[PDB]
Amino acid sequence: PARPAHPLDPLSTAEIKAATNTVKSYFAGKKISFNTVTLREPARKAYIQWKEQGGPLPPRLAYYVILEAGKPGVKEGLVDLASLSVIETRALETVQPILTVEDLCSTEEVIRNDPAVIEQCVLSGIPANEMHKVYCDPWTIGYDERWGTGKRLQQALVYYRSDEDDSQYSHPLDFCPIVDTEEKKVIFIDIPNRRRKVSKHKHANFYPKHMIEKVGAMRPEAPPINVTQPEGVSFKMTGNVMEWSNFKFHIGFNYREGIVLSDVSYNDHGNVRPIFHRISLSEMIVPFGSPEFPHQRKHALDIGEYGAGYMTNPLSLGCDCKGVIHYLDAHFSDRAGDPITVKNAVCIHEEDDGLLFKHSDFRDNFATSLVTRATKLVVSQIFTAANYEYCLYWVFMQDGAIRLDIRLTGILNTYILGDDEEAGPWGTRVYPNVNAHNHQHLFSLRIDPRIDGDGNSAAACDAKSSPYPLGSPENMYGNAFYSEKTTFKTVKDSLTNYESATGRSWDIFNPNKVNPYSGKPPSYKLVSTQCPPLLAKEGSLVAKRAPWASHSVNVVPYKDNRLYPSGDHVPQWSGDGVRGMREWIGDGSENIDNTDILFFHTFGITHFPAPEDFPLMPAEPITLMLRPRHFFTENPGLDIQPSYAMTTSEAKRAV
Amino acid sequence: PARPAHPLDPLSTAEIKAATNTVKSYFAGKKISFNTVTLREPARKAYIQWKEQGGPLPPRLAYYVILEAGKPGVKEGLVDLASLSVIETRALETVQPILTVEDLCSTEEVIRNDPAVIEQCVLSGIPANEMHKVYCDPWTIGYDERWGTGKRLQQALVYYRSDEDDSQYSHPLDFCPIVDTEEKKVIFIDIPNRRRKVSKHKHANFYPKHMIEKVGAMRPEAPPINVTQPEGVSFKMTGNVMEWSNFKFHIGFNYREGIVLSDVSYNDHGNVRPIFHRISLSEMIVPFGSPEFPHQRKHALDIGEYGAGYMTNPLSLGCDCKGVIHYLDAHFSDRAGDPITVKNAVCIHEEDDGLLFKHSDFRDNFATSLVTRATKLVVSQIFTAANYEYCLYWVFMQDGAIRLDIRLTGILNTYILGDDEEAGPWGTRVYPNVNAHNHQHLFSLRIDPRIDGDGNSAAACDAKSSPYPLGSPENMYGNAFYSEKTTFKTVKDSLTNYESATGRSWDIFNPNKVNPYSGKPPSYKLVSTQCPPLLAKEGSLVAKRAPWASHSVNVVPYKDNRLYPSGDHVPQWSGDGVRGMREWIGDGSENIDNTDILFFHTFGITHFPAPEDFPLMPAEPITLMLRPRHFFTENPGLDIQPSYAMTTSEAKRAV
Ligand SMILES: [Cu+2]
Ligand SMILES: [Cu+2]
Repeated sequence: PARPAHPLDPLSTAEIKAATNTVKSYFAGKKISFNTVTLREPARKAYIQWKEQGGPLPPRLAYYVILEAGKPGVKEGLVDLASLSVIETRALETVQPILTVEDLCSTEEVIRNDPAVIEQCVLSGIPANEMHKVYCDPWTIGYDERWGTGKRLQQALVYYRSDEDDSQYSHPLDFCPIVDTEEKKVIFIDIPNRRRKVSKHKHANFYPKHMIEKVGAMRPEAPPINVTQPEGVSFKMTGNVMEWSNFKFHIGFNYREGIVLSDVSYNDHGNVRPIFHRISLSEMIVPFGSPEFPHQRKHALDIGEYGAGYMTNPLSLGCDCKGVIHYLDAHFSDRAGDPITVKNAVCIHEEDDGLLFKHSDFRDNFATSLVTRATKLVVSQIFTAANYEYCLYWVFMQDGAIRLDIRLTGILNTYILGDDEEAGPWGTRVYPNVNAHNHQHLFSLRIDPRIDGDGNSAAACDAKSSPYPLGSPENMYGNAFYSEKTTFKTVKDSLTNYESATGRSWDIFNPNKVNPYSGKPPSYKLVSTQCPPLLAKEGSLVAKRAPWASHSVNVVPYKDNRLYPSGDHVPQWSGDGVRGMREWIGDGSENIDNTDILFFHTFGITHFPAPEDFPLMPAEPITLMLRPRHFFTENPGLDIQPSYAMTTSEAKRAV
Repeated sequence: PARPAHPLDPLSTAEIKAATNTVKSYFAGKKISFNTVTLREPARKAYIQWKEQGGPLPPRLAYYVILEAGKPGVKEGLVDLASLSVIETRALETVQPILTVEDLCSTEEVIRNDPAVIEQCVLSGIPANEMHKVYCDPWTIGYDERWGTGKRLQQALVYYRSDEDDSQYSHPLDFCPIVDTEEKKVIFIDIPNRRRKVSKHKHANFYPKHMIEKVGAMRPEAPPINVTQPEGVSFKMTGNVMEWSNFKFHIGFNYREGIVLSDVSYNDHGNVRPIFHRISLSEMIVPFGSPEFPHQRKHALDIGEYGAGYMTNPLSLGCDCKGVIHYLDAHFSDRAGDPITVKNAVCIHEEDDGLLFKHSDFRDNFATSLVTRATKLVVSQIFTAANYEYCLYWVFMQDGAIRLDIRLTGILNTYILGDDEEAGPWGTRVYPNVNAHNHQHLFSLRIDPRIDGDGNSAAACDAKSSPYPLGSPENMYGNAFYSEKTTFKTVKDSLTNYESATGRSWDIFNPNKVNPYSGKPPSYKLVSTQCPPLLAKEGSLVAKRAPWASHSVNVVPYKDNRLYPSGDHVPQWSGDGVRGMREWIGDGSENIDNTDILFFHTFGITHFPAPEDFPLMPAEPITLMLRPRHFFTENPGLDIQPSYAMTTSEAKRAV
């Protein structure tokens, strides 16, 4: 296959086909299916040597995961695309892989045709001949101690639609079928002691026709707000390489993490300085808070169990991206080994972002004034996880900061509620017979830094009052306060949480350099306040399967392929064993001071449903920022043309 | 004077003149000057009775504060505009009032002509004949135990400009002159033991001409991003009354708080429901963290000591407000009693605000999809406090939420640093010989609620794991968690801080009503995470003068005229005495459950300067939100026309 323009470019449709042909040949005579075919990124050192030391172009490699009929677990390996050959291979019989759309799409039909399920629907008030009205969201079983990884399983959250255009979530059923993904059959059904028959209320719908019927009618179409860029955009893309306002980086994408930003640098007036080698979301977990069976199985690790790439929405229609947009397509492999494409998976564009800075002199009644507007570069994707939608926006700003904005929307996860049943403290009755369980949305931001070069460290920064008392010579009026910086020496030191008591922030810096003015090392500071503590207790399935979620920050030594904190194959893992973040942390004694490190940050929200979130939920914002502190010697955006500028002398001159 | 169209409208230029003529006559033969002439808002009950019970139009009243030559303190009172007469008056001899632009503008010239100051400049390396190059930011003295309120004082932070177009902040001097505001003379100069002569480095400038000289040249003008509304805006204003996306409220404005939003309601499909009777910023404090003399005097309470109204920038030029804007002018009185106008003090406009909500069905590859874009209504002002600029944005959203966004910009407060001097832990060397001291920016949001009517309460909501252990029948898998709501019964109960350990939020609700679905009282939830603890210690000048800053939340009984938490006349108050928030809290035993309450919220940031903030600082964001929870029975924006919408049946039909 033809080599890509960039070593970090995702596998092309041709490379994917070449890789699968190679694997099929290697396993000739075997009945195999493809689960994953993706780029195996080049080693960090090899990439940097190629990029800055005239080193050789790294080998183009493809990582694959396959299933073989009648064989337990999976088989994984690497294909050297240049020589069209398998160079690495191994069987993992006790693990289960990410669930693809194809793996999930057949589950609904299997439960509809299962006698045991049909009987439960009849028992629930739905005639056996109306099974076409029964729907279900196919979920990873998460983890069920009754089967471990012995069988590839899915659990089905069952719903009912009186009409195909209904939003089924107002009508969940009370039972949960367990499906054998391979054999495509229901092997068990969890049935509650308390039986709740299907709700007889109207469905809570949200399309215009439904609303016109529910409320008087729709609001009149509002006056349009048009945004146009007659002279084009200021950003320039060369393949997947982006160049904008001094920032330069590679926009990658894969089936799991979705958008992956690499080789991020900033051109500081000719001095191209590295910032991050790689940044992305490496994992997620949405732990629900109802202790009742079988709701403990609701703690989906969406990224590792379904894939932010696989679940991504084509942004073309919908009008998700307003303005002059630039799109990127994503390419994956289907079960048969054929390339599949999701068009407009990533949208890129620039928008006005308010004021960058401003200052006026009161001396001449603000006649002396300088105002510069801000513009931001947005790289976005939106993926759907059954009922929820996650809108991800990677934002680059003209002050050199990088921000990650997430907007949660879609529909609340719902379970049935008896007329007399109290949604108790575990959930909210958002509609008659509808219980929306409490849950958290936690994400694992993975940062591979290269702050102004190689050799980095991390630290926690806490604001604190001077220890000297009020009235002492050292703090006479008791107003003294400073920033206590605690640099992490070993992995154990980094396991820290956000603390409101100190307005804690974290620094990722280069101890080998110093700011000529402040005398502090150049750094990028993580300013993140939406850092919920993990509510599930220690030893819980949730805490064990997402060891990274226990702390807001985890810093470990860099190692190639240390990407996914909950392990490479997440579905059905019990959480027992040294893998993922648990393995990287080890005994916690490894050095992370002035070396190659990986910074994993846990952030998110805790959601206690309210009627306002139903039947469709208004977007809920989540944001974190990485800003330069002591990185530059002065405001880096001062050479940007001001929107307005009047000097004191120019003001006098205007008589 | 002619009566206003609305009882809450600010005083017109005519009412102001009528009020001052009345006061001048009352004090005939006395040499008085006007400090404040503003609207004395009608009693809460009277206003509500007028608005909803056909009650009489409240009396149009004007509150005034005057100074009399040779008399200590001030005189304040009320003028009944209808009868053009003083109906209330009293002398406050031991207090000092807010500092007006006129009070402040003469200070610079007095220090330039003071022999003692001139000598200090010469001693500092500046020739006596170059005093026109010496500048100073006139500050309230804050509080100096050497004079108390016995004399009206100002302190001058001295700077030097080699050229009038320079930004003086790179060149502060080491001494601090104390000025008698009335006598217009320097009565003392604080001189440090360590002498630092003026910096000989170039000034750190930021205008284009300066940048062209500092760096190669300016960046090319970037491609324009145009925003237009060909069919107009969707909001409708009738005087100061705003109507937008079901929201209805009065946009007021005064010399102190700046923007004041009143009588806020939401039209819930014909049912006009009250939300807030009044919301605004009632006070601020920017406490600096250097314990060294005389830096303890740097803890300006900008709102109460200068006025967010008095300091507001005309938004006309500058291009601060992009798009189709609607402006409001502000009117105050000058020292002579004549109305003064600041045009375009408040700008109003609507903007796109991303997605309001979205959901697609994976079953037909997202063909079934509904997308609705969000639009926000922004009411903004920008005021200048000497070196800093505060950009305030009150934002109304289509999900019924109200947000307050603040962007800090302008220039860092700076003090001189010796070549050999360590900015120590109290500040940062952001430029040669420049020390930018640590400081916090704290604000007091004042909320007078009327959540779905009269009779309100407040509570803290903390996320917590179930108390039952992992493995118990009640929490078998240890994932259970709930929201612990603690309703405040007495004032003392409300004194609470944000807690990251529980992701604490606060509810302002109506215990007299219940949501038909959830069974919870209707409420608006305060979601605020930028809540720094007050770093100054108990008993410090800072803590004593801003008793409200000690807690993130303070809830006290409503009383007419309980507006300013640090007292009505803030300058030079020692912090000793029962006034403001200290008086309202009392012994903390008063009831605040199901009654008329006032909710004061302290939020802001802690600032540790870095070179990136100099010589001009990039905007730093601060935000808090008030969102409806259990207020509505479903997403209130569902009747808004979707940007895109395709039904499952419509998707099938498209073959
Ligand atoms: Cu949620
Ligand atoms: Cu600041």
